[PDB]
Parts: sequence; C-alpha cells; structure tokens
Amino acid sequence: EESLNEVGYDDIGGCRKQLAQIKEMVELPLRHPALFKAIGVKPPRGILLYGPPGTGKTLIARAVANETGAFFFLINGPEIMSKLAGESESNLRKAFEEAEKNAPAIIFIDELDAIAPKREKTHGEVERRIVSQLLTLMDGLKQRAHVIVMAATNRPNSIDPALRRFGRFDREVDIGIPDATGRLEILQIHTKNMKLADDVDLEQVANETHGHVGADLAALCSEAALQAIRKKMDLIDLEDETIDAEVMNSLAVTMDDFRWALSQSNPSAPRETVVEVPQVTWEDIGGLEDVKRELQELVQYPVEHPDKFLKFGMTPSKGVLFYGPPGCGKTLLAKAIANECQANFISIKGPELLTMWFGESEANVREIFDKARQAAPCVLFFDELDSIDRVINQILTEMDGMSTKKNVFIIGATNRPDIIDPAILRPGRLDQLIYIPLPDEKSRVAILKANLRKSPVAKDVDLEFLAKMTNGFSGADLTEICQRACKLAIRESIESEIIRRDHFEEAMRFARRSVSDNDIRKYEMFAQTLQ
Amino acid sequence: EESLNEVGYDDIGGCRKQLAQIKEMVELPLRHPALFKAIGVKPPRGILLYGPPGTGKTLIARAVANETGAFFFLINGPEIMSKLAGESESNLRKAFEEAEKNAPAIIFIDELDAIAPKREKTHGEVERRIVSQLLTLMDGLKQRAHVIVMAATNRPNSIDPALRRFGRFDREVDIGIPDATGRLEILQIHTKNMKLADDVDLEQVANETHGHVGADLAALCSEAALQAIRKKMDLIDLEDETIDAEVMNSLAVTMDDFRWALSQSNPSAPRETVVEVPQVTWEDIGGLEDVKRELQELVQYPVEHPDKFLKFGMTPSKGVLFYGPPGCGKTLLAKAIANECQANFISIKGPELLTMWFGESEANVREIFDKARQAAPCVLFFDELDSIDRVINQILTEMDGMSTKKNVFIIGATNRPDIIDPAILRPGRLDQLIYIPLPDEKSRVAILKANLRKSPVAKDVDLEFLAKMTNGFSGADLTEICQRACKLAIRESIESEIIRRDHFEEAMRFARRSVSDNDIRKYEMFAQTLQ
Ligand SMILES: Nc1ncnc2c1ncn2[C@@H]1O[C@H](COP(=O)(O)OP(=O)(O)O)[C@@H](O)[C@H]1O
Ligand SMILES: Nc1ncnc2c1ncn2[C@@H]1O[C@H](COP(=O)(O)OP(=O)(O)O)[C@@H](O)[C@H]1O
Repeated sequence: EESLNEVGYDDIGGCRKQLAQIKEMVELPLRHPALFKAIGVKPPRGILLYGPPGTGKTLIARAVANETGAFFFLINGPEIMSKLAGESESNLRKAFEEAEKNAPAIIFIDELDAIAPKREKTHGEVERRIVSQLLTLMDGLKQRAHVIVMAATNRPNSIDPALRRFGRFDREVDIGIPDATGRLEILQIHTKNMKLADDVDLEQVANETHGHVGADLAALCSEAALQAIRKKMDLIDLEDETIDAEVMNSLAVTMDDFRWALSQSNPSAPRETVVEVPQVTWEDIGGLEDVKRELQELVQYPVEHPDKFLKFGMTPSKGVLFYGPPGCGKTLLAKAIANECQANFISIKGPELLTMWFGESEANVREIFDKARQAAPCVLFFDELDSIDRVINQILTEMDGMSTKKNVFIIGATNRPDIIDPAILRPGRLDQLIYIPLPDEKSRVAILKANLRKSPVAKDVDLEFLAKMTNGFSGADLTEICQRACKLAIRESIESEIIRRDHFEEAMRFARRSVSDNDIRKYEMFAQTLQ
Repeated sequence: EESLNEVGYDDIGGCRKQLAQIKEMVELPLRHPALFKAIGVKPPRGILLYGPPGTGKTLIARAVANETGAFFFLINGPEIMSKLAGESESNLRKAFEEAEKNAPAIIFIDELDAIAPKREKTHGEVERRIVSQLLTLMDGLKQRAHVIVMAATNRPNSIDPALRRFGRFDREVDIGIPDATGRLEILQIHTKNMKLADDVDLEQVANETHGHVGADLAALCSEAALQAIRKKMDLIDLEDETIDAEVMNSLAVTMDDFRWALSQSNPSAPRETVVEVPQVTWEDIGGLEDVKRELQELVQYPVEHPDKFLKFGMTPSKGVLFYGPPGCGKTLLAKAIANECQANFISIKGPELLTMWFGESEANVREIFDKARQAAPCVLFFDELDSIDRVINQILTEMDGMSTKKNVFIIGATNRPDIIDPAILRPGRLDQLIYIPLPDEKSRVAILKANLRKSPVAKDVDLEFLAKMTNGFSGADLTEICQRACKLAIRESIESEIIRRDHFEEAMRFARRSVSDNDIRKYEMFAQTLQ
C-alpha cells in the first residue's frame, strides 16, 4: 500500500466542516466511478478551493486522492507558466491527457491567478493562449471516466469570471481561515514526530495565534523545534557522530520554546474577516432578558420551527438593528445570537467598510456579502453603521438577496437614531429594530461576574454593593473600571523587595465618574416616536 | 584557506542584532547539513533581506557563506535580466542546478525588483517567464541537501506578492539602517588599511552622519582618503617611482579631511523612518514624576511582569495618548519609554503621514505598521495626530493587531482635545490616555540642566532664581530661551580685535514674555470632564 508519510484525512484539522463539504462534493464521483455512467446526472466537475495562501489547499486534494485511491497529478500554475510560447499549452494538454489516461483521477491547478487573472491584466497574448485551452479542457465534461479539476486561488474575485460560468467551475468551496479549535487540532497534529514534553499544553498557545493561517502555525511549531534543537548538538559537541535517535527522543520542545517561536514575527496571514462558531451563551452577556425574549423570537423562533414560520406565509426577519448606547454588550451579543442558533460568526467592522469606501472597494463589499452567503448557518454583525453614501448604497443593493434558508441574520449596531439615513428604514428590507438600553443592575452584575471569572478573582464583594452608584456606567465603561482596578492590583501587587477586594473597594470610592447621562433622553424621544 | 580580504562576520557592524537573527535563521541549516534529513522539520528556505540599497546585503550572504564554509553563488538580478528570451531562464536554471550540485550552498538574488516587480508593470511577456521558473525553483524544497536563497530588494512591498506566500520566501528580515553606534563600528572597521592618525576620533563624525546608509559612509571615508592622498604624490613629484608603502603608512587621513569629505554632499540614503535604541533616561526628560508613575504602570510594569499581567487575564494597554501643550518633552519622553523598556524607537511624524495622505500612500502606512511589527521590542511614537479621514481610518484598521508579546506601544501625541475624532477613543483600542501638563519648576530646572550639560556650561545660576518668572514657559520655549541666550553669548564672545552667566542673567532680565497662558484652562475643562 501507500506510505504513511503521505497525507491522510486525519492530517487536516483546519476546517473539517469544509472538509466534509469537499467529501460530500467529490467522494461519490471518485469512490464510485461507474454510477454516473448509468444515471443521467452530471457529476460536479471542477470544484474550486479558494482561500488565503498556505491554508493547505494542496494537502486537501492530495489527501482526498490518497484516501480515495485516485491518481493525483498536480499542475502547479507557476510551473506551467514559465515554459515557452506553445510549450505551456502543450504541457497543459499532455497533463490533461495523462489525467484522462489513468482515470478515475484528480488534477490540481495551484495558483490559478498565475494562469488566469480577473482582468486580462497582461497585454501580451500568450496568457490568453494559456487561459484559453484551459477553458477548452474544462470541457472534458463528456460524462467520461471521471476527472475533477480542483483549483486554488487567493481570492474568488481574482480569477477570470468566465471560469465561474456553469460547466467549467461549478462548485466554489471556501477552505477558510481555521478557528481556535482548528488551531488546537492542527497543533495536536503537528506533534507526532516533534515529541513534545508534558509541560507544553498548546491550548493557550493556539489561543494566542488568532489571525494566522495553518502555514505559519506549522512554521511556528517548526521554529519551536529549531529553538529546542538549537540549544544542543553543537553545545554538546557531538555533531561528528551519527544522528542519534535516543538523543532526538530525549530532546523535547519546551514551553518557552513555543513562547520564543511565537515571539518572533509571523504575520504570514494578513488580517481579514473572521470565521468562527462561538460558544458564548446568553448568560455570558449580562442581563438583557427582554432583549433575550425579543431575540429568541427573532432568530431562535424561526430556527426552532422553520416549517411553521414558513407555513404561516411570512419570511423570517432579515435582521435586527442594535440601537442604543455604544459598547454595552451589543457587540458581543452577536456571539450569543450565533451560539444559540449554532451558527457561524462574521464580525466585519465599520472602519473596514470605510476602507472599502475610500479605496472604492465595493467589490469587497459584494465579496463579504457572498462570503456570508457561503457560510451556513451564520450571522453578519457589522458595527458603526453611522460611519458611512456609496457603502450604504452597496449594502442596500446587495442585501436584496433572500437567503432565508441560509438563516443569515443582517444585524447592525449604531448609536445615531436618525443621522443614519432612512433608506435602511424602509419596511421589508431591514426594519425590525430593537432599542438596546443602557446596562442595568442585573446586566452590570452579570457582566462583571463573566468578565471577572476569566480573571483571578478574589472578589469578597456583594456586586450590588459595588455597582449601586453606577447610574449609567456602560459595559465598556465598567470593563474599563475593572481594567484600572486590576491595574492598581498590579500596582500594589508587583511592588516588593526581591487582596483584590482592596482594589475593587478603592474603585468603589474612586473619584473618576464619567457617564453619558444626557443621551438616554436622546434615545428616549425616538423610542417614544416608536411609541 | 580563504583569503583575509574576503568578508567575515567581524567585517559587518551595521545591525548586529539582525545579523544574530540571520545567524539564528540560517546557521543550523548550513553548519549542520545532515540534521534536517533525520528530523521532520522543514528548514526555512529563502530568507529575504530587505532594506535601502547599499546596506551591505551582498556582504551578509558572502560573510555567512565564508564563515560557514558553504559555496556562494550570486545571481545578480541585472545580470540575468539582460540575456535573450529563454536564455535568462536557462541561466537561472543552470544557476539553481549548480546550487544543487555542490550543496550545501547559498545563492543570492540581488535586486529582485529587477526580476520581480510588485505590479506586473511590464506588458512584455518575458518578465513573467522570468519571475515564473523563479517561483518554480523556489520549489526546490524537497528537504534536499540544503540550499538557502537569500534575496535583496529596496522595499518589501516592491516584490511580487506571490513570493511572500509560504514555502517560497518565508523569513523576511529587515537589514535596517544602522544607528550611531553602528556608525562607530563601521568607521572602526573602515580604518584597517586606511591608517588614520590619532587626531581623528570618529565619534562626532559618526554622530554627524545620521540619515546615511553604510555605502556612502564607505564612500565618505574613501573620499577622506582621497583628500589625504590628493595633497601628496604629485605635489611631492614622486609618481614616477614605485608606490611607496612606507610613505602610505607615513600618510594619514586628518580630521579636516573627514570634515571635507562630509562637507561634500552624500545623500545616498534619502530620509526615511529611523530605527534606534535610545539611552535617554528618565532624568534627561525634565520632571513629570507623576507622568513617570503612570508610564511605569503603562510600559515598565507590563515588561517587569508579563507573566503576572497576562495571568490576570488582561492584556497590557496598547498605548498612552500624550494630551496637553505641544513640544513640552512629549516628543522626547518616548526615548525614556523605549529606554527603560530597553526597546527600539520609531519616530514617524505627523507630516510624514500627511504626505502619505496626500499621495494616497496608505500602503506605506501599512508598511510602517508592519515595520513596527518587525522591530522587537519597540515603541511607535507619532506626533501631530490632529493633522489628519483616510489616514485615521488606516491607522485604526491596522492597529487592530494584538502583538502584545511584541511589546509594541502605540503612543500618539497631539494638543487638540476634541477636534481629533473619538474613533480612536473607543474602548480597548487606544483609550488609556494621560494629561501631560505644562512643565513645572522641577521639570524646567531638570530640562535646563540636561540641555545645558551638553553645552559648555559656565552656569553660576540658581535655576529657581532664573525660572521663577516662567509662569508657563514650555520646554520648547525655554530651550529657545537657552538658544537666544547662547546666541547672545556668540554675539558678545566672538567680537574682538585680532562669561556665560551674563547671558543667562540678561535672559533673566529680558523683555520678551510670550506664553500661551489661555490654554491651561482649555485643557483643564476636558481634564475635569474626565473628573
Ligand atoms: N488545515 C491544515 N491541516 C494540516 N496542515 C496544514 C493545514 N493548513 C496548512 N497546513 C500546513 O501548512 C502548509 C501549507 O500548505 P500547502 O498546501 O503546502 O500550501 P498552499 O496552501 O499555499 O498550497 C503545509 O505544509 C501544511 O503542513
Ligand atoms: N553593515 C556594513 N558593514 C560593513 N560594510 C558595509 C555595511 N553596510 C555597507 N557597507 C559598505 O557599503 C557597500 C554596499 O554594500 P553592497 O552589498 O556591495 O551594496 P548593496 O547593499 O547595494 O548590494 C559595501 O561596499 C560595504 O563595504
């Protein structure tokens, strides 16, 4: 059989739901090669794995080929771009002929932007003789012995749009940035020949690596292995001997080796939108039980009974507006909305779409909307709605899709009642708003319990006895209160010559009181305009 | 053996920390060629030295090859750009085949922008046949006998972004402009065959050459050697004989020869962002002991106990805002903030980002933020925040990275309390500001002592007896007072026919009192709004 060093299904732990989607796409054509000759159903030829580079997209194709048992030729895009004019088309044709020779098989096109850009972009004519004959060999769809052309690209709007037409590249699956649990899985994978000691736990290590692709996670565990082996075998002065197995197994990576490898800069994945299914429940956001009661009607009630809600002749609401004071848990309530729906989270920000405004990147607005269309089920939180009217126009003209079966919930948060234009206020598009108020006693106490449970908590406080003077201290304001209280705890605790109730109670008798008291009536006139 | 005229490790003195980083990267692949065949760890193939030209990036690769004992091939980018179509790709392929022939070895690609630009930028199609096959021979990663491909470029956003993807060019180290201590080291290097006399001290020479690369420092010591040898050997009328080595050692470069060579123009490094580790202590900035107490909590307390501050579940604050009167040591307090943190200093200015605003160079804003990500540990002082809202948007959308392990401290200084927008003032991003006040009695006395110690000081003054009338005279204002007092010391001291207490005391009885007295309450109402 094949060697175990080849990649298997177990070796990938980035996005296993997308792995299941790829298996659901291509497993039946590949494991069952004759069934499509009997049925009159076209198999999906040409799925397209789009995502950031280094997400392991070659390993997906190699793993599904090696588990399935299909032959795996690889057309690297930069490999056939450097052959001379006419030789590159000839090599592409021989690659597809070799694919059709030992079929069933799968052939990969890594870095299709090197073959096909979105614009023509290249005023020489040998590029169009390369994307042409690739469009022709996309029409290997004769319901043959099955070949599936998996492809890779940096962005799905970076390829030529003639590829996205039907019959050429039909399915378009996002491999996606891995989540924190996927980071735990991939660090658990990347230890089998590294042979860590028991001190390294990798949980907080994976949690500290948010915003990075699987490639530089493999590079950071490799770098930690380099730091662990760099303390020895030259200091031991035994390079002259053979490479000793008991020395390597006696060596182990250490916790501060991982801290060292993380400490050097690894921004191989530039910062982008996030894909995550949160575990943050209703209770972790403080109070808001009437807001819970409305939002259960808004998202939990349609997904508990989609058949009964659709049977009553009305679609579910497209999304709620969060309207009220800024930073009062309204930003983190979308975690509970996604969690109790068991849906994914997208948290694209206001200044991000402002950068799309200033760079005229409304194509990126369309791309993140279609990204939300791809994620299923998911929620589309977006704060700072009053910051933008090109982006308001683009949001309104792209929200017209009616993917209520996708259960996308278009939730937006802003503080300005009517400075934001009433083009959103038209009924049927996005109008079932709610007034999120200032955090009250239960809200402040429960958000203090949640944000103080995650810290070392020597409380010794009745939280009503602490938060009674908070007339309108917001959740952002009270987490800043906890921030400066724990900073004074740092101030009195780290001073030494070489407990925490004191800092809560000096925050209780503190002289810094800053509450936006005048804005509750500013919300209340428009709330009474609702009446 | 190899000749001593070849470059060694001791020859380079520009950025020895980056030299240590390069050694940490490529020493174990090169000094230990067999160890990666047994371990399952990919060595970093293709580190990338980026910096201004003439920083010595060829000498780094030649030095690590010559000290390590690996073969050094050099693919000069302009050299293989001039061959005919298909011949250049053939030469690149034979160069990589020769690299794989006598491996372990290192190959260099100087001026990769001549090979690969950031845009496609060239509507001929032989350039993409040149950057392609370079991407293909980046995939010499078979964990072979190890070859590492060092690369050189002017700017890290000037190469093609397909090179920055993982597996092709992984490590991206800044070779960096040298500091003043590096200038001392490189002028100490450039004297071994020059044979200076004892009058030349080179310390003030190195201090006078801020803003210049190592190339024109070698050119200025060469020019000083030319000035020293240009007074003789034709004036002596002894060119006809053999070149006398005893006369050459009897010849010596002189102090005014260095002044002459510096006096002719050497702008080979155009003015850019600066990289420096200051030694300017807390005492060198006048007073501000309560601001010292806050800033010790802000930067010194996290770096004294990172484990205890992270163990309390709260990240360190991203950076304080200097809020108060302009030019009162707020520009130079970041020197102390970097100094007792033992961190690097970046002092990018407000009008510099205004030139990024007017030229729409937000890519340069991303590049200087990633430069701060590269520098470790460092601080990111940036004044004139009220000058800028595209750049405010870009700063906010790029400051969202959470490199608290890097100990980057996002400090900004401005005088306008609320004219600058509070989008930065949203909590958790950049909110723990402080009110830097006008310099008081201790502050003005200490800044006068520090700025007058560096001058020839015949003080004979009680500094309280001088600065009692300074109601609100700033540190910029009082250094201007010292400036005009020393200019009157010039006025009375150099007049002659062919001491300094008089000028301090006529500054004491001077008739120019210009203090912005009206703005202390303008700061004080917002400071009491903090309450
Ligand atoms: N989801 C994942 N599971 C396992 N390994 C991964 C994953 N993502 C990235 N990697 C690691 O990152 C590297 C990048 O994957 P590769 O497919 O070679 O590059 P690219 O994705 O750019 O084609 C691989 O060597 C792999 O070990
Ligand atoms: N850090 C340094 N140490 C020693 N010499 C240097 C340093 N930086 C620059 N130089 C001098 O400057 C010149 C520029 O170096 P070189 O690598 O030849 O040019 P480039 O960096 O443009 O490829 C060299 O001749 C070298 O002598």
